[PDB]
Amino acid sequence: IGTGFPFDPHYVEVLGERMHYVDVGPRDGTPVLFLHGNPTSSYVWRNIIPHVAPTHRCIAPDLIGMGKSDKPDLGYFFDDHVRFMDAFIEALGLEEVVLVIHDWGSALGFHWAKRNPERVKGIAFMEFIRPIPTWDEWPEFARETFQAFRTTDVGRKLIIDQNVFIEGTLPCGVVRPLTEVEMDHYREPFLNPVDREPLWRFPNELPIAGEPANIVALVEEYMDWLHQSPVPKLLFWGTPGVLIPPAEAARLAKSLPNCKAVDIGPGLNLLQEDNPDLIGSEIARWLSTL
Ligand SMILES: CCCCCCOCCOCCOCCN[C@H](O)c1ccc(NNN)cc1
Ligand SMILES: [Cl-]
Repeated sequence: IGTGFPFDPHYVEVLGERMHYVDVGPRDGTPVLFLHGNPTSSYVWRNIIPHVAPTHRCIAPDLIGMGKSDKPDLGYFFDDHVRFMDAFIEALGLEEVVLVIHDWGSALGFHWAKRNPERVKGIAFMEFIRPIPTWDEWPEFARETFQAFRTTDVGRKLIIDQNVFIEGTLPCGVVRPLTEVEMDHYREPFLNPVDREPLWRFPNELPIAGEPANIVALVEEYMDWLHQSPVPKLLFWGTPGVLIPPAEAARLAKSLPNCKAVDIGPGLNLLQEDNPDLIGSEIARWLSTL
């Protein structure tokens, strides 16, 4: 599994900040837009993009405050990322897109797709943001840690000061051991603790047990839209997973229209880091059908 990030940096101005993105493949055709989440960056797509770049344009932005993108003075709420990603999409002049989305990026993709259904030709997703109406539906092994994360004293102490989300939560979202090179690639944007605000605000935006209300409403909305959308869907899942356990993935695969489902084997949250070969191969093959 590759550790290197061999991509020339691209930068675009958006709402006064500079956003970094990978842009490879042919200039023409329908672009494939890769959206990462917390606590990663476009580095999480480094081994999947090369299966798609031979025949399709690949665009992979770094969310604002993450990756190589600018890090302004923000609360980094979900709405901030919504604004910035909308402006990024409109600044690259994209009309029709195929979405490949993960974690909070999925929330960004889905919420974009619901508002622009005519502009989405396909969605490939995995370990995505779904409503969790009670804490019982959250994974037991992450319950205590993510409840502690959702406070302004202990949560900020763990995530902001001690970098627990990068040094602990991130490698526990991967079955196989991450190497020190990959760990350094994930550490790079957050070496300065004051730059760790998104790492803390993201788990505090998670829609668990009705809080926060706005995110619960929004995520419920795009799930309702997805359940009746004819958009072609490609769902990846792993064992035991984090945000999507196998039983939920099977339920969704049976209920979602035009949905191909793929079990990647052992996997937690960062499915890209456990089985990139299968994910990239399946995405290339599935794109061949849009
Ligand atoms: C917004 C997107 C969602 C982000 C979710 C992040 O995912 C992590 C969630 O789990 C964290 C709580 O885990 C506690 C128990 N974990 C086991 O101790 C453990 C230990 C080591 C390994 N791997 N070693 N290579 C795997 C598991
Ligand atoms: Cl999170």
